[PDB]
Amino acid sequence: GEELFTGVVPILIELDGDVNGHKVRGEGEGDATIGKLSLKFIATTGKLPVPWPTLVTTLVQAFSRYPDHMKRHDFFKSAMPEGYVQERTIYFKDDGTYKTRAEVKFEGCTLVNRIELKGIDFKEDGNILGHKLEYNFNSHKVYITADKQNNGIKATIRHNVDGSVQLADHYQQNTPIGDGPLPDDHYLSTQTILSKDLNEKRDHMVLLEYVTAAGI
Amino acid sequence: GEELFTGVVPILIELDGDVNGHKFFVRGEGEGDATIGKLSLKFIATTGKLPVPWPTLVTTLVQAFSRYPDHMKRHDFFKSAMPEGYVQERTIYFKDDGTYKTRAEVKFECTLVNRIELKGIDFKEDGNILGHKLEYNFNSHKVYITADKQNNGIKANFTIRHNVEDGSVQLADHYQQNTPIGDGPLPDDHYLSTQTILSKDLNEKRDHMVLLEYVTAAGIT
Repeated sequence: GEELFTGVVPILIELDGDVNGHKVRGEGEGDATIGKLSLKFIATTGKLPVPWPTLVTTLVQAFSRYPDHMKRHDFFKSAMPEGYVQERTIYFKDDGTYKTRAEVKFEGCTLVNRIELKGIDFKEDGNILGHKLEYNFNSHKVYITADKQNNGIKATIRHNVDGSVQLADHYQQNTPIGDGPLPDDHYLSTQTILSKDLNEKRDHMVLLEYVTAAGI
Repeated sequence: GEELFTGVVPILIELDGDVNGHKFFVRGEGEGDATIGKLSLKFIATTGKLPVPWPTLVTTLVQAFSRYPDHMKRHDFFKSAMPEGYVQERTIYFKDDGTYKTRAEVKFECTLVNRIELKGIDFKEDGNILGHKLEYNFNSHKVYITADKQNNGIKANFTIRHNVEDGSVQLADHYQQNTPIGDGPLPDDHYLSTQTILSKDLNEKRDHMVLLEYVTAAGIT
């Protein structure tokens, strides 16, 4: 299923999120060849209650560069084009929690991951509901390990805040939807940049990401 | 069936044409944005030098890619039979010359394919068409559409103006008919406004035609 990831692929991302009773559409393209994502996300509903950094990780691991020596270690591509389910529970230290279910599939000459998010237990005038996070991101390593039992995968994000840091504990689970592949323990190193179209009246985020794999 | 036309769509076009016993094959590739009514296409005459100029073949060569504005969504025949598609038949009377008769099938294979035979009869040698006296250009037109309760589809009638190198104009009467292939949708009378530009890749040695097209709908106030 890596065949599908030779060259450029169109991307659809739709998130249905509910944070403390407060109820994003993204388009662009991804190059598994370069681990390069270019995406613009659109809130639609109104002024988002959470900052733009919290939602990103919740915003396509299959587009990551697994080097040629690491080919047989690509869970994400192997369930193609039938796809995966990605569930995460995300504990923000000293704050609330996201609980996320995602489906990552081809529904095209074009990919899609359609996602529900339910955020509960966030404190008002906390760092999250108060939008005290900077419009930026740090680099991270993605420690991946196999799950013979669930036939899939499992896997602390630093959000820059007034100079403090909010950590966000990520517990992730990935299950194939067809009958696909598992690889040994490995790590994904990331970079993401936030930007904005100053022509855009609505609340938005332009995203550029670079992710390559390493570890054995 | 509009789901399929959100964003960019790949296009395949194949023509099998016979004009006064002259057999030729044209293959076209590119993409279309129903969002912008935007077609970009390169056509290739696999067989040789085309017998007929390249401007006669453009209409015969995807009206589902026309932008119908938001008030006009329920007036989109072409979108509604997709992915199973339509048949597009035309008889084209070139005033003071010969006639094309064209049958086409427009479907998804998610690339949008229309496979077409053309048969031209009674064109006069050293007429404007067989003599290649047409300029390599196009005009803007209105595409007048009307429903067909009986044939469960569409008709359309229009006189395409082809510029002649001698300053004259060749008119070409288009009688068109569209029928669904599945069990799809119909709209009231409305009109499609068009623009097309011809260009060439100066690197390909075969003769060919690069196309950019802009088509939007209007008519219901």
